[PDB]
Amino acid sequence: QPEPDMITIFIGTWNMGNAPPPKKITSWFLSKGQGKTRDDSADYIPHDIYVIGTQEDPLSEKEWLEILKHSLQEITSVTFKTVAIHTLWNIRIVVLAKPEHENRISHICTDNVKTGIANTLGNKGAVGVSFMFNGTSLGFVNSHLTSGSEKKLRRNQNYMNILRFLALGDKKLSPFNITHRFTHLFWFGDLNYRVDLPTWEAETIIQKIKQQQYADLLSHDQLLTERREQKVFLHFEEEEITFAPTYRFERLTRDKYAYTKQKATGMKYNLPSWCDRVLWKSYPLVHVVCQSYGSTSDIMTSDHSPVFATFEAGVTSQFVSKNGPGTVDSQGQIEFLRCYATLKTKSQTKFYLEFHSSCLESFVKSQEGENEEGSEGELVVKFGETLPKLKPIISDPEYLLDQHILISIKSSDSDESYGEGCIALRLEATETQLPIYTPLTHHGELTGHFQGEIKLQTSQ
Ligand SMILES: Fc1ccc(CNC[C@H]2CCCO2)cc1
Repeated sequence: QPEPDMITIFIGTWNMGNAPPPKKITSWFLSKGQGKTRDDSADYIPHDIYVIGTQEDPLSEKEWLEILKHSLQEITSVTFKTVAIHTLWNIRIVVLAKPEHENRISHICTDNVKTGIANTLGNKGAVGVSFMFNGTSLGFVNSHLTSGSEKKLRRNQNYMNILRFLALGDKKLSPFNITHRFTHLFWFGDLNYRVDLPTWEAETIIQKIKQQQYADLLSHDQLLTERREQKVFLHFEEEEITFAPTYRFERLTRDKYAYTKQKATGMKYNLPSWCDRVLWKSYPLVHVVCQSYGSTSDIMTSDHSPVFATFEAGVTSQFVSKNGPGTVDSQGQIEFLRCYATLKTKSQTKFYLEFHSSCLESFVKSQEGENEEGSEGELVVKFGETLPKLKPIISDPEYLLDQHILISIKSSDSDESYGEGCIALRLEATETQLPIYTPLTHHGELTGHFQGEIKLQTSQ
């Protein structure tokens, strides 16, 4: 029975509005409704992994697991195994996998982050799950961010707190936050970003939605504009939106958007918005393709509609050779040549690098670099040909060309990371000096760049 090199992953996000679901929710898991939908000829083909994020979920874990599992069994005639379930308040994540995957899945982690302070602490935040699927690390985050059209900057702050403080994946990757710990990271939820148009335009917006004319609405979507200005979700992807706004509906129909201010809304308007979103970030040159992104039309218990997204994702096998794991393979080496970091910092500490990768027995610390001043005010840290030669555990190019090197640049004075990035070993050539590049971030914001050349020796 061969190991897969690609799996499909279902991501769902649904703010249930504190109401029990209707008796049939299969359209969600089939990616049917509006937007980029799944072909009918695939309806009986199970996804490998289903990740369900809810917000304002009124059900017990047991109640929701029975609904989810019975839904999937009806669609696929497969009884899924529960990988993980984690709930913070009314925010929940469930991961289900085909039974054949049970022994491929290990290192299962869960965590949550509560956002805000005092007044603003007690219902918003995120839950997440991570695990290994054979040689591939997968992370999933369901967040319920701050509500309200005038609170986009709080949502952005909620995002940074979640990526800083959510503790998932390999704890040995100490300089790295969740935006660098996984081959594939999916971040979804009720992100609560709104269409920023004047209140007076509510009926105009409704008109546009009825005509399926979303362009002048998407151009005011706060998540798209904040991303374009690099204020949030830096280096994440989102599929183009081709479905109607998923909030705020009158319950029990989808014919009406309920936008006007009421005591129940704190006297706030809720113009039609794409609150409910799925984004992802995968390591460079790893296969990931969105094959659906849309909303259901027939699940109407909540003031939100469910949102689905599905993905092809590249995965790798748990590689064994006669040498590694348990030793190095001296037919392999990674040389970083003529490298330099460009940093936005004003500090004048010396810096060193750490190289982290599951192709190494343990992380590798460099010598300190040589600081120079850039012509436009920047710090340039030069490493020369001084960098340690990295000794991978396995030299076979079928393994090594699929790996990645995480890089942290750290202050000698504080040992704190000033920037994190990732280099793919999926090179055009071996035994050849080739350019490499990564942006560097810290707490998910841009702090600099790392560039230079690499020379990769494999056993071929
Ligand atoms: F749904 C799931 C999926 C995975 C698991 C954990 N399986 C661990 C692997 C390694 C050791 C033997 O199986 C439980 C439930």
